[PDB]
Amino acid sequence: MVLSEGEWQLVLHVWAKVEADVAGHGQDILIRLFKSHPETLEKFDRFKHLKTEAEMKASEDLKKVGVTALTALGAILKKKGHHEAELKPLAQSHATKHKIPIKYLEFISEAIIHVLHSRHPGDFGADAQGAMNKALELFRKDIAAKYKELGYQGG
Ligand code: HEM
Repeated sequence: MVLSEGEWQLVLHVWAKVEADVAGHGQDILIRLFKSHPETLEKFDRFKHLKTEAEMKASEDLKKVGVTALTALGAILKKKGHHEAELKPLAQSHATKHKIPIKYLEFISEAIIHVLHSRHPGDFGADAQGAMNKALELFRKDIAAKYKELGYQGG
């Protein structure tokens, strides 16, 4: 839904590339996020002592956190927009417990795009980038509506 079937096929095609190495993609996405938008690191109490990129890559804790996030995102993307049941628990924890503004979901979306183009340019051209941008936009729009439903504007 929302996206065309062709757009969803592009999203799931590049996501299959991510699934060949979820841990490595998650590490690189979090490292890119923290370098581009350093304020986001303040949400991760157990990563504050990780001062260098090599320390971040060596942290099993960071790797596990990245796999958990990418696993949840992949499950959502595979619903092709039919993801209300998957977004409700994610909104609850990120609005009320971790306190993640929607802007930080934009920041991580940028990092996802960057890493996927860096690793898979032959499978992530302009049409695929646009499709993934629309899929992440839909995810962010719908989770922002769930934030509000819970009483959080997410600004
Ligand atoms: C694609 C976007 C994201 C997805 C799919 C995602 C998914 C998840 C999942 C599944 C968990 C574990 C269960 C839970 O607590 O809900 C989690 C935990 C967490 N998330 Fe996210 N997340 C995303 C973005 C972010 C961003 C951008 C931040 C902060 C800048 C963030 C901060 C956290 C924190 C601090 C935890 C707890 C980590 C721990 O101590 O184990 N998340 N996330």
